[PDB]
Amino acid sequence: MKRIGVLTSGGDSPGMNAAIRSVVRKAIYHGVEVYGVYHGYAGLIAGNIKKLEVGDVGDIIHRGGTILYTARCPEFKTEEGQKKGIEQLKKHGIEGLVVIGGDGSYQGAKKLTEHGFPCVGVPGTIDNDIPGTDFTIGFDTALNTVIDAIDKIRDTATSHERTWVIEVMGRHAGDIALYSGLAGGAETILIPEADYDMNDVIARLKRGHERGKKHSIIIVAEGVGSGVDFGRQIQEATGFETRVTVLGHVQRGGSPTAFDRVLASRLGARAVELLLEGKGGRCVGIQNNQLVDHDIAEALANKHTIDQRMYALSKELSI
Amino acid sequence: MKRIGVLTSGGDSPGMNAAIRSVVRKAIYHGVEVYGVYHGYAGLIAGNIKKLEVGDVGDIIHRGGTILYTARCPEFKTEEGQKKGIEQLKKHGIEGLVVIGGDGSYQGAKKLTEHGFPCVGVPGTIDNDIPGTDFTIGFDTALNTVIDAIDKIRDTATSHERTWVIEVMGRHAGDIALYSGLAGGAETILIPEADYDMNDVIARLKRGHERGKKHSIIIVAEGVGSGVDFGRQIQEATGFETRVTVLGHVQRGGSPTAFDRVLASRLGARAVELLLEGKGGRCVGIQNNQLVDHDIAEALANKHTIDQRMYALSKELSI
Amino acid sequence: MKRIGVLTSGGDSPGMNAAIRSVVRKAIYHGVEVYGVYHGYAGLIAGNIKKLEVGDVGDIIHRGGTILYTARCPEFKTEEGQKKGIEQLKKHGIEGLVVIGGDGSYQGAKKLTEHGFPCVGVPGTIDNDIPGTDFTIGFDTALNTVIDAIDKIRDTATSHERTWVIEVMGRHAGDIALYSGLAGGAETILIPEADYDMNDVIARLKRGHERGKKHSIIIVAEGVGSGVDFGRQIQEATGFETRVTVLGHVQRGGSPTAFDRVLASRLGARAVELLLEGKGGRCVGIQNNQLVDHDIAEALANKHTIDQRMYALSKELSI
Amino acid sequence: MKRIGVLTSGGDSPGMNAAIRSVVRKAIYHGVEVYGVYHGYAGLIAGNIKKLEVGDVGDIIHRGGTILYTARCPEFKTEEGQKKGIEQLKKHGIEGLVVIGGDGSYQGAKKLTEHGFPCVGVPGTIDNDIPGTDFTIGFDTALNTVIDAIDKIRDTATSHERTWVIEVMGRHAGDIALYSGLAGGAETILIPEADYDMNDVIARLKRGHERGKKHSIIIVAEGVGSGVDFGRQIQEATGFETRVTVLGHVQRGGSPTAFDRVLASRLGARAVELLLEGKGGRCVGIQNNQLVDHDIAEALANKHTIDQRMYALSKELSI
Ligand SMILES: O=P(O)(O)OC[C@H]1O[C@](O)(CO)[C@@H](O)[C@@H]1O
Ligand SMILES: O=P(O)(O)OC[C@H]1O[C@](O)(CO)[C@@H](O)[C@@H]1O
Ligand SMILES: O=P(O)(O)OC[C@H]1O[C@](O)(CO)[C@@H](O)[C@@H]1O
Ligand SMILES: O=P(O)(O)OC[C@H]1O[C@](O)(CO)[C@@H](O)[C@@H]1O
Repeated sequence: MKRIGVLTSGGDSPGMNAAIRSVVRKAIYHGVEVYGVYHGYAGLIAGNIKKLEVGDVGDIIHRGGTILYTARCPEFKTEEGQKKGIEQLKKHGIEGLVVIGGDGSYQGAKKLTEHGFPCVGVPGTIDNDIPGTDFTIGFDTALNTVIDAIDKIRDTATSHERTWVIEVMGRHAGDIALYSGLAGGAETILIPEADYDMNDVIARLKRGHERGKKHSIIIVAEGVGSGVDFGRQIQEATGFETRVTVLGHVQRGGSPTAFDRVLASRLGARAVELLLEGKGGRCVGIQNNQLVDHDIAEALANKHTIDQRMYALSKELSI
Repeated sequence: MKRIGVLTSGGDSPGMNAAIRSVVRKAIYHGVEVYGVYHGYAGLIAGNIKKLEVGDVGDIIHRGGTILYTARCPEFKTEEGQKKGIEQLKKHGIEGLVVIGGDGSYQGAKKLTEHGFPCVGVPGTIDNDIPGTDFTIGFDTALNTVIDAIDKIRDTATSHERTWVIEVMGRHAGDIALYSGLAGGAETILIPEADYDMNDVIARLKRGHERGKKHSIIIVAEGVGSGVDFGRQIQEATGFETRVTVLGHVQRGGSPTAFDRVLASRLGARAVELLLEGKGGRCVGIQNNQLVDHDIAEALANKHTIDQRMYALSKELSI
Repeated sequence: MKRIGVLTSGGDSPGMNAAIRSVVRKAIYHGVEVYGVYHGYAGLIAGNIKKLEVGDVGDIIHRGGTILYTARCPEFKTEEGQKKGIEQLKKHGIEGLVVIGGDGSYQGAKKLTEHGFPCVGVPGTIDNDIPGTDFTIGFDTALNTVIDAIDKIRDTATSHERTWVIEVMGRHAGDIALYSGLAGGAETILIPEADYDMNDVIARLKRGHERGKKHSIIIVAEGVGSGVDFGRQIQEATGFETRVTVLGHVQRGGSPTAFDRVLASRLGARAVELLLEGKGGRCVGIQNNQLVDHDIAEALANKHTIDQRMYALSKELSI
Repeated sequence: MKRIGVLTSGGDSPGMNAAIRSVVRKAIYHGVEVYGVYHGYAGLIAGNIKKLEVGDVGDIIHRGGTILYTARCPEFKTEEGQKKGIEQLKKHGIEGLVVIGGDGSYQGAKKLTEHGFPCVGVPGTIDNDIPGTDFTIGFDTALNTVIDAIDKIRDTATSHERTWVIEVMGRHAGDIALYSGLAGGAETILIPEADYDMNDVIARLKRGHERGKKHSIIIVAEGVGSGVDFGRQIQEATGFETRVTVLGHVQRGGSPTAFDRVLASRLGARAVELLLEGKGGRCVGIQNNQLVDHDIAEALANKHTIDQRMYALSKELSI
């Protein structure tokens, strides 16, 4: 290919920029031009495409968000829509396209491909739940943002011997919850992937109470409910003072950590490769510490599961 | 003196441990024994006191919160209950008490003195609302956890061209906001110290939209309502995709920044200084960049304010 | 005043931006086109002056360094160059100027006022060695970067019961060293503004090591010597395991801390007000929590000096 | 088994405590009571033991260093010492043992075993230079600590157009330097695992300084020489002012990132499981995101290497 493109759709996440720079340079290294697609798919259809000069991506490897922006486009859900984009692409000479974002980005990746247009997806989401990859760009950066709050909230959670409930993110996934909570010495972690009996969860609270430790920290994935509620439920069931904190989009910003800047660069570059190599309709990820690339279709077919043994661990490591 | 105790009442802030250490150290440097009145005034009644050794308050200078704990206590706001207070101090041979906390702690220091117990107060609250001190221990730290969150949020707020409403603490004061907002370059800071107007805001909030900047950050001093409400408000009035984030208690925990460590050590050291110099019914606080002494009563009679000129600058600079 | 300029000369410092931002924004608020001279006075000669828009300075309030770039240039010390300087100044129609940077620039700020051209200076530097202000842009940020490192070191030093000697910057000034350790928890702070007897330093580390603390953090202001040397002299006299760590320009960068961003804003805005209020040859700064402004003359006549009362403190809380 | 011991030998790293934590909790949860051996093998020999109460490992899962302490100890390399230890252990009813640390401690791990003693390894070191694992407790934290420093240096390096050299640790391994550079975006990384023509290097820099790449950052693993040398050496041949910073031991301290807490917890209790699951003379680790365990012997017999692909990747993403 002579020139390819890059766009980021879905919720932004820390590291996408790394991935952007990776893609841009790695491409520029093989003497390929990279055009930037602004405002995710929406801009694709709108025809928002500016040539990305090597100058543009240097100096942002350490930045949160996406210099390319990312919107939500409904039009890009219909033939007539995808087509109007597949043309705007050709309009500028573009021959392939790199997509960085959530699983919704893949839907387009696939369709766009089913129309005879080379598209690879790079997993970029703090939720850590795109299939075909153990981690996603932004996960370590969110997990670290969270455990960092769990640490600050633990200082004061101890000071007033209060019981705490942090509300994380990762929608229908318990990853930012599990990994995080474990990482924080969370007395209990509530995630989708596994069942929890709110009664027992309140029994141990009373138990671990007698044991001397009056401050407890409950980590709840927003996927299984709402901290706010769980808060009141615990305060009334027990009697222990209680506060509730919903971190928020803070789990979406900030400069990315080591692991995410690397992963972003390795995957981002591993995408430019699959295109120039002819392959299309592929998604790049990392499994068992190894760069893998799958079929967006057979890839989405799978489910997102967590390591139950970890949820288990976190249970035995807090009594 | 011979023996002097220390306690932390009210909401814990970053820098108390620092101030504690500075007391436990400054006093020992004068052969004065100290004591920990644990769990705020709750212990001063319960008799939860202990001896503090220089090896105890050492290595805790960087820790958020208070080792001595804190908790509310109504029995003390009375008299019949505060009588067991002076006694739990007598029986132990304590002569002077160093109080660290909010405007509410000062009370248990204004009454104890008017009872024959030298008491000194040390501003330890993130709100920055204590009278008789430009800055209270914890402020700069909290004030920093806030801007460190504004920075992650502007990330995801810039990538999605969204409008934001940040809910910052500080109860009835607008310091944690006016400052952070200004620091984090917000487009609008709403504090109880100044009359705003959603009509004037939504007017400027829009001009900036069409002008060029499609994302805005709105810091709201939790003392003017809720963010959620302004969120849903900004939303309905503009159609603008909006989100709200309530940082919350994270602003209370964390490792104190440099400025609180230095202040918590200077104030806990100027406080102990008085419990020796004799006068024991005062409270310390850095005023005009100088350590000053104040009559717990002649100071608490004052009202905390903000630098209008500073708020007026947030107006000019942000537009 | 209808079109002022803004350049930065000297070592960059986390904050210079919050200020450039503040300068421009403020200026525009008053209808005064703002141009930026790149690479300090050096560029002023070259005529490296470009117009600045409110957009240019949008989203840099939280970045370190100076987007305006900085650089040395002896030229501007010889009036032959100063002559070439006023040239580029009126060549582009620049009436007034705002110098951000170390004191090495102040000199050039005064001179320009003599050639009949406005010139206000903004104290920007991590050393905190500019007369006329208690704090300079970059101090608190740098002052922080350090303590973050002492916290880190303290861990590795503790587990290995080792004696350490960190080396902070600040030229001939001791500020960075002083506030660092004090908040850092150092046992010794060697600064230029105070005398020390290495014999005493050993006498302490050798007495403390005999007691409970089997590790210490010796902060050494780069201005008095080199940590690599005291680290040698110390591991010789005491025979204690020792390591020396020299914090580099990691102190020169980072993202301005709360206190810093604000100060920069305040000092930068007030910088524009002066130029317009017809003043000149002055220089803003903060003294006694008040926004002051002196003449670049009567100021430099004064001399920067740490607060001994704090050093003696740094010594007392140690023992 | 009813009683086991845990010890930290070798250079401390962030996460060791978190790892201690699980080895203590996982034990308690299984009835086994765990005795903590302070000061590594040196402490074993001296008989420094103490029962680890469940409340001891409480609130340390976010701390650096090792609550246990570490030291180097030749006496254990001799036959006289290994016998002194087998004796001290069997004196306090110790049946198995937990050893966390570098490849050094692994030795004694394998020793104690031959002398009939169940010991399990746990990769603890920021070097990531230990065999039988893709990662070691500390790598990640040191990895960010490095990239955070590179982000600051990039600021001043940029403001002044300075070519920079950063000397990172890792003894003989190039892991820290590889990932750091790759993730900090170093224009050139130098390591022990791959040759480098210090000529080509210069050549590239000489080409960038012309292509607006007026500033670069070189990462030198310490096991490839001193950055101070390469520093002056680059300045000499090119002429661009250069600066060198040796992060020193700030790479060893500070609180551990999310990952390291997850890995340590996972590994610790995984070691504990082996002591009970009747194993021994083995070492746990994480290869290909799988908690596998190996024999301390055949494992140490193996060698450590880096991923050439990354280095190559690091050379393309930089020009
Ligand atoms: O406000 P938004 O943009 O819809 O994002 C909320 C959701 O998106 C994410 O931020 C990313 O998927 C999730 O963590 C969360 O459930
Ligand atoms: O949950 P609590 O105990 O009311 O504490 C939160 C409140 O207290 C403070 O932390 C201190 O006054 C405020 O900032 C805040 O409004
Ligand atoms: O980065 P340079 O140009 O070598 O200068 C180092 C000196 O400049 C400063 O960064 C600022 O004065 C000092 O801290 C230090 O002594
Ligand atoms: O001065 P020390 O404590 O021996 O440490 C230097 C070596 O130890 C480590 O800190 C840990 O192995 C390495 O980074 C380095 O090679």
